Amino acid sequence: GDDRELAILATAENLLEDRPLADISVDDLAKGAGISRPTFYFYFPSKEAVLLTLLDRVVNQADMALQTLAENPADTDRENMWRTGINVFFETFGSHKAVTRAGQAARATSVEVAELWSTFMQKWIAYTAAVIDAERDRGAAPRTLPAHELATALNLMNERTLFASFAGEQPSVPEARVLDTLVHIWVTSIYGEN
Amino acid sequence: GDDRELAILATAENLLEDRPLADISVDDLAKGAGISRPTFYFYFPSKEAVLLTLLDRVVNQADMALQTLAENPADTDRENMWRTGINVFFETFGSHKAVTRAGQAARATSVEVAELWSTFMQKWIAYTAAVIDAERDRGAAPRTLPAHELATALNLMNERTLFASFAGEQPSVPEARVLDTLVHIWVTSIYGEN
Ligand SMILES: CCCCCCCCCCCCCCCCOC(=O)CCCCCCC
Ligand SMILES: CCCCCCCCCCCCCCCCOC(=O)CCCCCCC
Repeated sequence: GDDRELAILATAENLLEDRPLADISVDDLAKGAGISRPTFYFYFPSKEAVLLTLLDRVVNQADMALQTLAENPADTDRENMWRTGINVFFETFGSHKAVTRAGQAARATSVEVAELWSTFMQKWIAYTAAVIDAERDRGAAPRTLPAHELATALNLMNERTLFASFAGEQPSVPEARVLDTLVHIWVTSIYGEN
Repeated sequence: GDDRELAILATAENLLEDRPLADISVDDLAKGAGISRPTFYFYFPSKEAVLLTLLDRVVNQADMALQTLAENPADTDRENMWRTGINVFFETFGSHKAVTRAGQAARATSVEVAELWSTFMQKWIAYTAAVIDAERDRGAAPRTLPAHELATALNLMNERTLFASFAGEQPSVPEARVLDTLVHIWVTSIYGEN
């Protein structure tokens, strides 16, 4: 039943491009997937469950991509190392704006969404801290702020800043400038002595 | 009618300390202020309007405080200059956690709240950019990223990071460490050459 489940997912991601989940019905998702309404309930308990699955797929895709970089570094300087890591998130979520927006708006009423985001953020923060620590160990970065607290703030900045740019918020950094903006902040705060 | 209006405001801020606005009724606010329910509607059209006023008071208090610092600098180094500026927000909103939380949760359904926050953020971003520019003009800070884009990201980081700390989110920087964390990121990214 992958086809019909994927068809429900694709339909949902497509519609979420024009309106919020609240304005999307199970029938819409059903008609979109070419199945009946009761048959939808065979794959998902609710439309909120569909969005959750969508976010879970986007989140894991970014995580897997980062995992790929971890295993296969890249012959380049330290500035580029961080840029490639940040780019994983700019590109993954930037290629799924509708789901990112819907996912954010869902956090307020979905503990599933909240816990999913929280778990990976902790995961991405722990990795950033490990890289910073490794960087400090080799003598490249000065031992300034506690690595994990620095990593948390930088990660929270990206979460908020990338979202603002993807959503075209007021205020926000233009999407065409956001990667460079974040990379500079990460690089100066990680290697800066003061 | 200041007394009764202020009594409605105080009552609301007090209750918001234990539960969300949704779990607070106009009667609660009414009983809390020692007036009847219909008399409440004499000062505010709704409870959502009360929270808006509360946020507006907290936002302006921070703005006025920053304005005071602008007019009356402080004989100290550049690192301390930024710390005092950031402290205005850490202290003002940190002394009104309930209203800050409620205010954030209200943004999703209140354009009044959204526009209020947006207007001052733009204002605080413009000021940060002016200081950065002044700093660059005098030769203290290197001309790296466009000042306004750097200012936007730093401000968005504070908004997200301070909120996470005040709310005790997972993940978050402990409140007792957040000021230092942010000041370091601001200082290194503003004066850092690379
Ligand atoms: C070697 C280099 C390492 C680089 C690590 C980079 C890690 C940064 C991870 C944080 C950024 C995540 C991108 C988020 C974009 C918009 O996020 C939305 O918020 C998603 C919706 C989820 C709901 C939760 C809302 C608080
Ligand atoms: C000379 C030094 C200048 C320093 C300037 C510092 C400016 C930083 C201003 C941004 C931080 C604001 C603090 C926010 C704390 C939590 O915010 C909540 O979000 C409030 C609720 C409002 C709802 C909107 C949610 C996006």
